[PDB]
Parts: sequence; structure tokens; C-alpha cells
Amino acid sequence: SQIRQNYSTEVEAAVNRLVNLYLRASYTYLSLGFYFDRDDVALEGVCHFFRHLAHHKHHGAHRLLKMQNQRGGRALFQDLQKPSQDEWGTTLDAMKAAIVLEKSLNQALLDLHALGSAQADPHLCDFLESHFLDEEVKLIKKMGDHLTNIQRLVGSQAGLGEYLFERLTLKH
Amino acid sequence: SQIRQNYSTEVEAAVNRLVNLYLRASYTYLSLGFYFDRDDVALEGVCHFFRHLAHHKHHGAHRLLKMQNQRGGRALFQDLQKPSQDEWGTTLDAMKAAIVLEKSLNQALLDLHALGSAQADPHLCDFLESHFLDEEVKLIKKMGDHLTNIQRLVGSQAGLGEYLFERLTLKH
Amino acid sequence: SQIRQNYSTEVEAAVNRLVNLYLRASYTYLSLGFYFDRDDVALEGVCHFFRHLAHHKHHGAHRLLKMQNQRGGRALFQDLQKPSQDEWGTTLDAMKAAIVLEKSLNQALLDLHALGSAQADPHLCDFLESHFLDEEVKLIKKMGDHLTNIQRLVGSQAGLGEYLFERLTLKH
Amino acid sequence: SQIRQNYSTEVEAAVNRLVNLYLRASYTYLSLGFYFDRDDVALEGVCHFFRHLAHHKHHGAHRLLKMQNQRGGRALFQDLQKPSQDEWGTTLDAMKAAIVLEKSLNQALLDLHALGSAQADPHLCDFLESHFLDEEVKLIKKMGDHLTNIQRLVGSQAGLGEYLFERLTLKH
Ligand SMILES: [Cl-]
Ligand SMILES: [Cl-]
Ligand SMILES: [Cl-]
Ligand SMILES: [Cl-]
Repeated sequence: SQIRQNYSTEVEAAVNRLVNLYLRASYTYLSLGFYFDRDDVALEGVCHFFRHLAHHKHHGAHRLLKMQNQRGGRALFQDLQKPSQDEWGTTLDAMKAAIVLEKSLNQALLDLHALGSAQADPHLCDFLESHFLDEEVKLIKKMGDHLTNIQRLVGSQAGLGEYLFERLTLKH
Repeated sequence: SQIRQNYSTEVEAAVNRLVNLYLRASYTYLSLGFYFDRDDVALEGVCHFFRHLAHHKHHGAHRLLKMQNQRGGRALFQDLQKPSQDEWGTTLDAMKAAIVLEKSLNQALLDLHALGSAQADPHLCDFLESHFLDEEVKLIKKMGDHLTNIQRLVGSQAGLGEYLFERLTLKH
Repeated sequence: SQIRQNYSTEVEAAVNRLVNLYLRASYTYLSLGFYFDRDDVALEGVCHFFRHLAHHKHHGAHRLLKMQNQRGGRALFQDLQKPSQDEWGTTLDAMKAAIVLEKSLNQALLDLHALGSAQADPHLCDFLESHFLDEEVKLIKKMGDHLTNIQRLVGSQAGLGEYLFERLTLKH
Repeated sequence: SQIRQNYSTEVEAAVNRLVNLYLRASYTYLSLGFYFDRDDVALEGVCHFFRHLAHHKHHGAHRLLKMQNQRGGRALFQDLQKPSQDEWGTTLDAMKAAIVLEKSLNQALLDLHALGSAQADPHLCDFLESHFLDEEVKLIKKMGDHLTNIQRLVGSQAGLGEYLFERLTLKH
């Protein structure tokens, strides 16, 4: 490559794996969104919450791929595994599965940041700091806030609480 | 007729029967709307939901009648039977009765579409496709969404759930 | 299902397979776009042409999934195979591969339309007619137009022709 | 100094050397720009490309000098060597010489970042991350893109390709 400078093969490969993780996460959120659009589930605010996360994860993949090209690495795409479930249970089940997913993405970001630090790749480290690490902290805090509110609403009237959360917390 | 072309007597008669079904449906929704306006029922959002459907069904009759004349058929009106009930129970009862009604209208549309196909009447088939079939699919999906939300809200506090649904889902 | 009416299991399954085809096509176009963004390829108009098609194919998947739910079918997601190539050759190679891809999607649309016709499912048939069949004819005609212009430009100065096509036909 | 804190003599000296490198780079780009303004070269877009880089490199020197004072170091200026050539050949020769120059500046930035890291100087490290490292990656990617387009245009009509690149890629 005519432009590549200070860009390790280890980082290049890890960036391609992270793209696969982000596209997998977008696919998971596409499935979560359409589950909540089912006539027998019918929680529009939950559907919109996940549809917006699907778009954000797709765009994170796009940012990584643009950066891969800016550094002179080579995008390599692998098969995308389907999401882990076909039906996602309650809003509480879904929000728990989303937090597990985001913590897995955050660990992948932190691992890549540590590789970049070890490789003395400050552009890579800055890039994750500027566009990914704080977005992930903010999203996980918001999901944690939502989990607490959902859990407070279960009581012994689970249906009522799930309706009220979707109506009064989620955007619709 | 000076304009009639490719318009079977079978379709003409079926269009007149469908007009009767739509006007019957408008009458049913007029009754449902005024029931929810009773001082002893008093669910304004439910009243407005049905009043708007009464208007839409009246206008579907109008579209069919305009088309009958555009094709050179003859509008023929029959007696309009009263609605099936004088009192409509809970919002849940009413929304169940509305879904039954819409599925009966949708089957009548599909039956007429199949007659038009058998008669090689593509204008009739297009006309139903363009102004009726998707509107019915969309309305039935919305009613199904509403049924699921109403059912989630019953729990063991039926009054509270019926108030909250009317206040937080239906327009008022 | 409380809403499903006139919606065959055969159509439901074929719609889920078509969603997989559209998401595969979006993935193919994501790969084509990032290939043309490589510093050693560097054809911005070609990159933008494919990036826009990736978005359109993603949105076709979304329309199909929304319709699946409107009809009371169940979205089921499968693994997404990676694109057929890692490197896409010349603009001419890429545009040939895109036409092959679009004709495969168009055949899948026509096959699903024929199943819907056989199943007397006019809503499905209308849905494909209204949102997919003409978009595919228009796109294939545009790709054919582009292929002819690219082929005229090869001559014995292939580099010059590929630059001029990207500069004077494609949006940048 | 009344303000200096955590600012090593090693960093102070390296910042003064980097200022000299940036001012040398500005001077190189001033020479490249005026070469392309010669009546016997006459490539206005190439002239404007280099004139804009001369201004950007001057301003990078300014940012470094402002930072040196903000940290309580002392600006020290050395002689500025003339550019490496008096005549710069073809646009291709010039763009190759520019990429070599930018990679030399990028290595100097990465070296200074590594010194700051070793000295536990996070303000210096942040400063380079925020104002220099990504600008250099973006510029090198753009130059690489331009090199590829220039190389595609040489064919066996070098004059025609150099005209077309200047007319259709570079701003004028
Ligand atoms: Cl899997
Ligand atoms: Cl009666
Ligand atoms: Cl494969
Ligand atoms: Cl010298």
C-alpha cells in the first residue's frame, strides 16, 4: 500500500472482526424491532428503540470500514450469523439481551483499544475514543436506566407495567 | 349502455352487494361510536376511533358507487339491516366485534377480486388493489395491535386498564 | 394469529427467503462500495453508486418485514452469507456483477408474484407490483445503460475510460 | 516558568524541531504551487492544491507554537532549508513528492506522540490526536486517491491525462 503507515496487520484483522460484530449487532436489533411490531406484541416504542439502535450499529460498521480504508487496510467480510433468538420475550427480556450485547461490543472496543496501545497506534486509539467508547458508555447507562424502570413496573401487574413503560418512557 | 365495456352483470351485482356491506359497516360504527359517548360508558377516544371508521366505510361505499357509474353499471340499493347489538360491552368486546366486521369486509373484497380475475376484469381488480385491499390490511393490523394492548391491560384491574388504554393509546 | 387472513404458509416462507436475498444484496453492495473507496481503486462515483444501492436493498428488506407483520406472518432470520468476491475488479466487472445480482432479485420477485397469484393472494401481488417490480426494471435499465457507456469507453485506453465514466456519468 | 507543569525539556525541544519541519513543508508547498503557475506548466488546479497545503502547514506551525507557549516552553527558531527541488516534473512526480513529505511529517507526529506517552504528558498526546494525526491520515488518503487516478490516466497519452486530471478532479 502507498498510504499505509504505522497500521499493524493485527489491528487491520481486529477491525475486520469488529465490523462483523457491529453488523451482527445491527441484525440482532433488526430482529428485536420487528418482534415488537408483531400484532401479538404491539409495543411501538420498543420497536422504535431497537430500530434506531439497528441503524446506529450499521453506521458504526460504516465508520470502521471508512477508517480501514483511510489507514490503507483491506476490508474483508465474513458470513453474518443470525441473531441468537427468533422471539425475544418481554420488554424486560429484550432489554436484558440488549445490555448483554452492548457489553460484548464494549469489551471488543476496549480489547481493540488495548491492541492499538500495545502497537503504539495512536490514530486507532483516538478513533475509538472519539466515535465509540463514550457512545457505548452513554447507551449502556441508558439501558441500565430503562432496566431499572421496567423492573420497578413489574410488581404483580406485569402487562400494565409493560404498557406504561412503552407509553411513558419510550418515544412513539 | 353507451359506455359499458368488459363489465359483467356478475361484477355489477357483487359491487351493489358490497355497497350494502359497507353501508351496514358504517351503521355498525355509528352505533359503536354513540355507545362509547353514553354518560355511563364515557370513553371519548373509543368514541372517536369508531366515529372515524364510520366515515371511512361510508366513503368506501361512495368510491364503489362512483366506480359502478364509471363502468356503466347501475347502482341498486337495498334495505340496510341494523347493527348486530344495541350495547357493545367493553372496549375489548367492541374491538373484537370490529375485527370480526373488518375480516368479513376483507373476505368480501377478496371474493370480488377473485370474481373480477375470473371475469378478466383488470380495471375492477386494480380498483380494489388501489383503494381497498391495503387499507383493510392496515386497519386489521392496527386493530390487532389495539386488541393486544387492551388484553395486556386487563390484568385484575379491568377499569384502570380500560381508562389507560383510552387515555394513552387512542386519540382524544 | 388474530389478524392473518388469506396469507399462505408458502408465501410467508418465501417472503422470509426474499428478506435474506435482499439483506445479502445489501451486504454485496456494502462490499462493492468499500472496494471502490480503496486508495488503490479510488473511484468515488462508483463508491457512491453502490453505497446508495446498499441502502435501497436494506430498505426493501424493511418493507418486506413490515408487510410480513401487517399480514400476520412471522419474520424468521437466517445466517447472511458473505458476498461472492473480496475484490471486484474494474467498474465494468462490478457493474456486470451488479446486473447479475439484480436479475437474480428480479427473478425472486417474479417467482413470489407467481406464487401469490397461484395462492389467490392479491394483496401480496399488489405489494410487489407497487414497491418492487418497476423499481427493479428501472434499476436494471440504468445498469444496462451504464454497461453500454463503460464498454464504449474501454477502446485501448481502459484507465482513461474508467476515469471519464466515473467523472462524467456517476454522481460525485 | 510560572506556568510550566509536566512539560519535559525533551518535548519542548521536539516541538521546536516539528515547527521547523512544518515551516519547511509550507516552503516546499509554496515552491510546488508556483511551479504549477509557470506559463510552461500551467495547471491551475495543481497550483491551488499545493497553495492550500502551504497554508495548512503554516497554520500547523502556528498551532504548535501557540501550544508551546500555553505549556510554558520557549519557541526557538532555526534556519529553514530550501525545498529539495527547484522544478517538480509532472503532476505525478509532484504528488509522489508530496506523499513522501506527508509521511515524513506523520512519522514526526507519531514519534512526538510516543515521546509524550513515555513522558506521561497526556495534554501533548491529546493535542496531537485532536489537531494533527487524523488530519494527516485524511490528507495521505486523499493524496493516495489522487496518485491512483493520475496513474490510471497516464496510459500512452500522458499530456491528455494530466490535463483531464487537473480539469476534472482538482478544484479550479
Ligand atoms: Cl448462528
Ligand atoms: Cl337485522
Ligand atoms: Cl458463502
Ligand atoms: Cl538544503
